[PDB]
Amino acid sequence: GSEIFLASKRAAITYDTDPATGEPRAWLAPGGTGNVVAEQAGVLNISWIASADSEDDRRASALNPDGVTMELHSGREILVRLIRHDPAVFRNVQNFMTANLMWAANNYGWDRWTQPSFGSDAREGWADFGRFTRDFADAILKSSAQSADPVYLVHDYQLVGVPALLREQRPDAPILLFVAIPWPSADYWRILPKEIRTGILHGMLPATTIGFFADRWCRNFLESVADLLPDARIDREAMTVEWRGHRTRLRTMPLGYSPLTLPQLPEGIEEWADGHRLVVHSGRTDPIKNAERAVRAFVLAARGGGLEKTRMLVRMNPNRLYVPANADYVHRVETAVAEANAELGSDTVRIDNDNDVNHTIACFRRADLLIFNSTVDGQNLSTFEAPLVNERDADVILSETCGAAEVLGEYCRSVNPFDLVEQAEAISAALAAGPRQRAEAAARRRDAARPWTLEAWVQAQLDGLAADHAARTAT
Amino acid sequence: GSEIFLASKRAAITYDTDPATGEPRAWLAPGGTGNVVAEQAGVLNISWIASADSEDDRRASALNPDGVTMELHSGREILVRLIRHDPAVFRNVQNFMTANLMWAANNYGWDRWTQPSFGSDAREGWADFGRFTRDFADAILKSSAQSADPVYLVHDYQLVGVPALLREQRPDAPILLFVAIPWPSADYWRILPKEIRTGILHGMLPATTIGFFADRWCRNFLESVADLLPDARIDREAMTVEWRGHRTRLRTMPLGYSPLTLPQLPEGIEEWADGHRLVVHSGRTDPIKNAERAVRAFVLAARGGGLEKTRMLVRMNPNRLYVPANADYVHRVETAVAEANAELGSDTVRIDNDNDVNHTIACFRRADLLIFNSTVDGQNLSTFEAPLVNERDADVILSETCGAAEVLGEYCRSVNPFDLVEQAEAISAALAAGPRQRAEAAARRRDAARPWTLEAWVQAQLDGLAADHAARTAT
Ligand SMILES: Nc1nc2c(ncn2[C@@H]2O[C@H](COP(=O)(O)OP(=O)(O)O)[C@@H](O)[C@H]2O)c(=O)[nH]1
Ligand SMILES: Nc1nc2c(ncn2[C@@H]2O[C@H](COP(=O)(O)OP(=O)(O)O)[C@@H](O)[C@H]2O)c(=O)[nH]1
Repeated sequence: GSEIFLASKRAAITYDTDPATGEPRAWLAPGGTGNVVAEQAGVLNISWIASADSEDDRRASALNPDGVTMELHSGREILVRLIRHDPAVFRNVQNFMTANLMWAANNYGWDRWTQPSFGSDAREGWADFGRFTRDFADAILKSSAQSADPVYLVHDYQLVGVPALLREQRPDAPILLFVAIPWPSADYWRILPKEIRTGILHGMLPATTIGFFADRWCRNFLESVADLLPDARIDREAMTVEWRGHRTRLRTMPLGYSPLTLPQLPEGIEEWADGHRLVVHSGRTDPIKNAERAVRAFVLAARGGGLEKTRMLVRMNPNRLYVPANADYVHRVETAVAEANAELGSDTVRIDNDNDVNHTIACFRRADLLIFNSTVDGQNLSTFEAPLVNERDADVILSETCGAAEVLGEYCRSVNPFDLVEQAEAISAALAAGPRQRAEAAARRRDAARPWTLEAWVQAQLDGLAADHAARTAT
Repeated sequence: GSEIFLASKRAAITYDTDPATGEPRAWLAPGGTGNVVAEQAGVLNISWIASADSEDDRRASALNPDGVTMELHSGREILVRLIRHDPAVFRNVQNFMTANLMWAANNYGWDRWTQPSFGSDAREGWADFGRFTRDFADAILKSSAQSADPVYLVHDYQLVGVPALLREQRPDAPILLFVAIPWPSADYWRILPKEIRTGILHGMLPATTIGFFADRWCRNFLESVADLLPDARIDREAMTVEWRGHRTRLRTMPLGYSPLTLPQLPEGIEEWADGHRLVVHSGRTDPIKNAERAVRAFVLAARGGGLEKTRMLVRMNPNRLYVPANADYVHRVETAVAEANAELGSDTVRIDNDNDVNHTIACFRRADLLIFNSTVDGQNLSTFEAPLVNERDADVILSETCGAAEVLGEYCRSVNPFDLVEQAEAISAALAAGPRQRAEAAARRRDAARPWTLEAWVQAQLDGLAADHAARTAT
């Protein structure tokens, strides 16, 4: 049985008080990555190291600096250890990670002609990132200090610098890093200042395994390594890097949905949609989700005719609205919806901007057409969840630039997310399709989506790491 | 000797009247590509097919539809054939090629989050591009109808669709296409609508040889082909594409300068720069030339101390100001210059915006520091010309994304064009270096730049085409 040490930016703990006794309670949320790892075969025990990012987390960390054992179903347990970072460092690294810098870097947000223009802010951001990375590595190693053969799983882009620091003190350990966002083309990656574009690669390559959601991101990562590290040797076929002794395997490990996580509609929506076919676009208040272009394409489709009793819901989950790109995105979507309604008629298009998974799942079930047209997406789990819960045989329009398109693209209407005409034509054809044609397409779609579960993805990581560890050990 | 048929967007002709008789005169501008091709050893005759783009051109075409024999020095001649395109098609294709579309496609101008959004105008532009391409192909083929083994050289991005149409009529001919601008990463190239991103590749690949200025553009082109054409097989080491029976060789053929194009400064500039060191940035009114970031970087350097008797000239060559990206570039430069002067003192930074190549060479000669920091550049010939004429041992700051950096980057201060701190440090370092260090660096820089002449570049195309044609025929 393995001794697992999982590191991620957050370990979702629910903090409340008992309804009977009033005593404070802290319990791990179902479906955490730690919860799923804890259930696998060759796992003896598991520790989870994450950042404290609330007063509740901070009190929890201060009470048990070495971590608390928290219970799971089937009498299983997991040692959860929360790191209290320097608040100034932590806040800056959080700003470093948003579209103010690193989110634009990995998610294709810069035009190059006018943005970005790196100043001293980027240099201080990168220094704070180094301090933050050292926080995690020290706490991870301290938590694993007594384990003979610890297995390290590192998750979330915030932790890409961690594998190098673990490797420095644990030369022989299995280390998996999983990157859940895209990796950009080499030319775009090197937009970043020299110390960042190389320093991030120096931090990741000491992992035994680097996983992405999609082949394209593995390829882009390899091309970035070849472009920027003259000392590295990549093998595009074998998906390997050899660099300064480090032998690294890149793997594609798709994730679709969690069965557990995946009710009522939001207030006003059921009656607003009644008697209408309902186009649903859903995603975070993030520029990549592309709802502005979806609304413009819908308007272009409505001009073609055949959409007289069709409405469109833009369902948004508010997130990092303090970032100017996220707020600008919302403003741009609002402007397009306003122009859509002025041209096609009042209440043709509605934005529903609120945080509630249940409401969104209900929007998935109700949808007569689902639009997941991201400009880019590491994977996009909604495009798996939505067909699985939809019972209206809704077609799915899926951007070719989502990682999910590598798994689902043949079973959806695949589109260039920048081409309004193509997207308008896909909306029209999707809504003109007949009942039995959509039934059969949706049947094959759900069959293509169903196998890609959270537990399969965890199993893929462990199996892939064990094989890569064996390879690294013999070589 | 080969029978050459050169196709390009323009055959530069001077229309005037003889100063003694007053008779009308038309004569080829020296240094044109045709002029150079016509002097090579193995060239029996050359015809130059290009577009009519002025009323003088149009009358010239209507009076000699099958071309004018135009005399060169040493009693050589070139048959110049000008195409009268439909005025509407031509004007739209001219616009198709500006930053309104294809210039941003190949020169990295889109942020993806907010631009581009292709509408019907893109579809109409692509149709008009097809009409224009057919115009050229018919004129080229009609001009070579009596040729038993015509050799086709196709230049300028406007003509990228011409190779397929020549190959359709002339299956065994040597065809070279030379692309003088960057080729973008696969992910970026596929921003374009499906019919454009594949159709341009379909039109290019039947060439015997495709030349770019830099290895990076060849690599990106290959990755684009592999991404979009499933029946294509690329070879990154051999620089080849095999597709539908076509074997295409990709070559890097750098160009540096014409020795012929190597006076007084613009009015007021000599006095204004007297008693100061002079930083010079020079380039077209095109966003890729990056003069805004150069000015901001100069201000950062100035804040670091040491630039008290240093001034900055932003020399601009007005071009395509009717395109909103070019006008906005000028607006942003002007804004940066105004803010630089407001902070550092009146008349520290000046823009001189006019069309006068001799004034620009004069600025190159006066410069104490040269900045060619493009966001991207197919090559950039200014960065060869300027050190070759500069006699002040000026350092050169060269963006790592200019194709020229593959030849000269080791001999310049190579910088990330998006990093103001790095560029300001390079400005500071360049202006602090002593005269002996700068003098030896300039001599090595001149030596590296000197071999890359226009004539060497034409010879490289002829030599490369011949080798690739012999290889394609034997196979
Ligand atoms: N917290 C929250 N989650 C939501 C909401 N609506 C949908 N979701 C879920 O958020 C996840 C979105 O994942 P994905 O599509 O990969 O987009 P990401 O936000 O870029 O990671 C899916 O699991 C959705 O079911 C909401 O209103 N609030
Ligand atoms: N017509 C004209 N040419 C100029 C002027 N200033 C510089 N040039 C020349 O224009 C060319 C610029 O080419 P390059 O640096 O490769 O950039 P490009 O403009 O993007 O092709 C060089 O040969 C310059 O010497 C000017 O004021 N007018």
